[PDB]
Amino acid sequence: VSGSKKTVVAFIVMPAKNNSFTVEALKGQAEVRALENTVHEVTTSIGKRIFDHAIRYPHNGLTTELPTDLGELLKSSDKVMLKRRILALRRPEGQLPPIVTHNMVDDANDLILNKIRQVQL
Amino acid sequence: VSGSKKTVVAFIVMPAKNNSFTVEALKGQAEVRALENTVHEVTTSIGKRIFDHAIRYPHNGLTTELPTDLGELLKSSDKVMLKRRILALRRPEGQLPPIVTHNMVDDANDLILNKIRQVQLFNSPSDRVKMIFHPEFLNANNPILGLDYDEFVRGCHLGVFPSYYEPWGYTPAECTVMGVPSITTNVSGFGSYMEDLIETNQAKDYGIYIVDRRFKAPDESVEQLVDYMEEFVKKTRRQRIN
Amino acid sequence: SRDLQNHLLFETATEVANRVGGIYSVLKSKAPITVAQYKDHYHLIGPLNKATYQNEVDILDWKKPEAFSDEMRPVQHALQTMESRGVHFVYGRWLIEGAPKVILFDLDSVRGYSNEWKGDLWSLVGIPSPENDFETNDAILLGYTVAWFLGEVAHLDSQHAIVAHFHEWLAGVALPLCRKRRIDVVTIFTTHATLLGRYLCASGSFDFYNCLESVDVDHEAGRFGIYHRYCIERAAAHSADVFTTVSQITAFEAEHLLKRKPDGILPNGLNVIKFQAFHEFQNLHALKKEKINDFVRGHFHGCFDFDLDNTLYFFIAGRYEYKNKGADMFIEALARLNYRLKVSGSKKTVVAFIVMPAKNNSFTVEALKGQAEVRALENTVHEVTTSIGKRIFDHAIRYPHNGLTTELPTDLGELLKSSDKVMLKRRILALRRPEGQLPPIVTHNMVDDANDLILNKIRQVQLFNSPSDRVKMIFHPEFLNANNPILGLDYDEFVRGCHLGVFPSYYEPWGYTPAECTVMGVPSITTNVSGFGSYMEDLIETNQAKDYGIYIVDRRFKAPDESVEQLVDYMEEFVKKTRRQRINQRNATEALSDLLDWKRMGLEYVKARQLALRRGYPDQFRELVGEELNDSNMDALA
Ligand SMILES: O=P(O)(O)OC[C@H]1O[C@H](O)[C@H](O)[C@@H](O)[C@@H]1O
Repeated sequence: VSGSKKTVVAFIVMPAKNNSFTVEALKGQAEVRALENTVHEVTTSIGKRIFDHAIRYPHNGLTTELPTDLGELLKSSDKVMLKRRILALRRPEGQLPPIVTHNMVDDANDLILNKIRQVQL
Repeated sequence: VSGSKKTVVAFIVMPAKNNSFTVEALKGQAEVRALENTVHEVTTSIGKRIFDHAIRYPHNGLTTELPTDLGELLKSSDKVMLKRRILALRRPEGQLPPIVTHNMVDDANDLILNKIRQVQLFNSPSDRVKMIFHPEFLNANNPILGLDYDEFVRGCHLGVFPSYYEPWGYTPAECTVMGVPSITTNVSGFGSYMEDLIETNQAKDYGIYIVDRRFKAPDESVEQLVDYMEEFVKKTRRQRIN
Repeated sequence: SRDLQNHLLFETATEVANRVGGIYSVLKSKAPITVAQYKDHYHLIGPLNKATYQNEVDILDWKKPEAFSDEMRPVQHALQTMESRGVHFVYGRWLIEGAPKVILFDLDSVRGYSNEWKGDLWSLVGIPSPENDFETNDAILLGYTVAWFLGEVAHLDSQHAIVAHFHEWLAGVALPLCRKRRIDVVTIFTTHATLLGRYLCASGSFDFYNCLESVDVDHEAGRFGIYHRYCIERAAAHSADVFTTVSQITAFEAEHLLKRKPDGILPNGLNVIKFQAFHEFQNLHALKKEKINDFVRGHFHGCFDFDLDNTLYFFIAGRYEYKNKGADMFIEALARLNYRLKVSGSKKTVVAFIVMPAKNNSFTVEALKGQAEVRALENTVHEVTTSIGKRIFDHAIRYPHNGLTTELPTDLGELLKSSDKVMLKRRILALRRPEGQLPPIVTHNMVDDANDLILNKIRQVQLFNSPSDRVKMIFHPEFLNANNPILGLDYDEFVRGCHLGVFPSYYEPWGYTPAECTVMGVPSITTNVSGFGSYMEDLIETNQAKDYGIYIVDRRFKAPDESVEQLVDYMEEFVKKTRRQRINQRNATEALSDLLDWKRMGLEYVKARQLALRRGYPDQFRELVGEELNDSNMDALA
């Protein structure tokens, strides 16, 4: 209502009977860990090109001190793996981030989970 | 003359009387090193930005899956220290990269420097051959070239040792044991010893070049050496590897 | 008068626009080698996939007078004649290396003429055609159109001898039409399998290679609901001027089942792209193999008692076809290998991978948890070493003052604190696993675990990854892909990382798998009933072959149990090799890659295209050569 732009993530941390984490939980942290690693590869490549322009100025045609055009730093090869990482992060149409991180032994009967569904968060 | 794209940085490693490295030489490294460190810092930031964009797509109005404009990634805070490091590398108008790396004692009457001065390989841009005289022995805790001698050799492409007096010639030999081609002469022990094992036709192909300093005049020899260097320089990478 | 020195070429196939099966890859990868000899003479014909045709085809306007050269004008006017009647058709370039000109015919713009053609076909060659079989329906439409087009081109062009090549029964209908209509082109038909072949081997109870010589084809085709289709494949083989399969073993199968001995073999090439430096693929191997080590460390957490410098990776891969791709022999042979390795007291370990897609519910909790528990150990070791580095540095820098007697530290204690020890122990404790539990034999939750062939076989021979086993098993029922959270390698990457491919096929007209494996410089086991083994047998003395990393199992003249034993013999011959031996062997197998390139396999397509010319016009041929050369083979011809 107040059109706020802030966001509250609320954690409930109360031991309840479970069969450990879910696949979605683990799978998600891994797909992000992979985006991370790919980005870090791409940026050291980017660095090598920035360093070249820098060390070479103002010589072989280089008119400006720094690169001025992303295509000079991000090559086709790099664009492709980033795009694949992103695609791996995408979730099935209309699926939402779960309200629970674990597989619950008796989930239909849990008090927390029942309360949350009633209020529809 | 042949309009060659190739460049040749030639090193000369022969201990002479000196007072350690020129201040310019040590500064040059520290300056380039400091650029490197700045570039890492900048690419770390770029990374956080690529990542944010990628984790967020297609939300918050990110139309494309990747950034497309350099401005999204490279901020002006980054542009500014990068430019400060780039200015520091600047060398005063007309001044050229040295032909030596140490402060010599009796620089004037040095035989090497004088011959280089005579031929005028002063490291100017149009010179397709550059020249670096390093009047000390290679060792891995040199501030400038932290390499042991053997490491340096594996690094290079061609060893050139046109000896007139060389009973054995351990130098083109350690070079050869490490897979680097070598130019030697027929008045050197190694060169003769090798003249025996392969007929000079095939010796070129095994990366052992032998200059004729016996049945040719001094100038036919220099001309042969140069012949060799050019035949080499004409090589493709795939052929150097072979 | 026509020219045998300068001719057209029309390669027709159902997969020209679109990827369906192996054929797409073959035609694609072969494009370069062909345009480099035909340019705009060469053409590819096929049906249109309206739902995808734009991702593949740059759509050229075929009307403007520069689209075709002068001698290739007939084709343009023959294209006109098709637009007269209403025959809609995309023309353009295939967005692929070699960019060949591709004629694509829309099927829908003829669907009406269905009945007349079904009928005309029934009376010429006798081929029935139910309405519900949508494949043959499409296949008839196509064959009739392509026979039309090829007719007009023989009308107009009067300088070039026309040669048309058809691939697989689906695109073969045109072939009878060209013999009845007596049209002036020379036909080639390449079959990449046989219908009755794939079908007689489906159950897997039939003794194929011994009883096909005595099969009643019409009877079997009928038993399978296949009669109409079989007739097309048969008509194509008999109508074609030249008739070819993709391998010796399929030639056998084809002569007794399609009732015509094939004029030649046309093995499938690859587009082998070499690295600047020969030894590069060797570096790739050790990088890729590192990613595998990471998967393995994770997988065997809390149960990791062998040494990765001393373990080898075997793998099988392909469609989940338990019996035809030899998944049974493979598992069986591994259980036998496990015994032979325990008994000889070797300290080597083999980790065997099965990569065959099966219905599943993605990765298990156990698989993902382990990669992460290991990954957490990794991160913590990284924090500790940074600390250690601070303390070593503080030593070096201040020696020999403040009572530092030694150049370096001597007590591990003064480098490794106790906050450090607590951390590392905690991560180790996470890595423990329930007492009794072994590393699993599968990375996924399977839909129907209890009834799964591959898994049941593993449980039968009891390979359960117990510490004492020297052969470990890992079923990964999914295509490898670099965004898997677990084995983050694309397929080709995984291969380079492995040591040995094992593909004991029973029915495999080509087997792209071991061929592709060979091109990455990886040794592989194959069989003599596999089209790639059968092609390799003939190029290399079988004892010299093992030295090039190509082991060939006999599935034809040995007893079943003898085949398994031979398989174990090879596997075990390989495990015995030393690292220097394995390296040298890969270099050798890498060297063989040239013999699998199109630059060498395309010289068989040539030998084919020129048996169709020595047969079409023997008069113009003997003259335009020098003398008369035997013409019963593509072989005897040169
Ligand atoms: O994986 P292996 O067969 O034991 O081979 C291990 C070897 O692989 C490649 O050749 C690497 O370049 C070598 O440095 C490594 O020693």
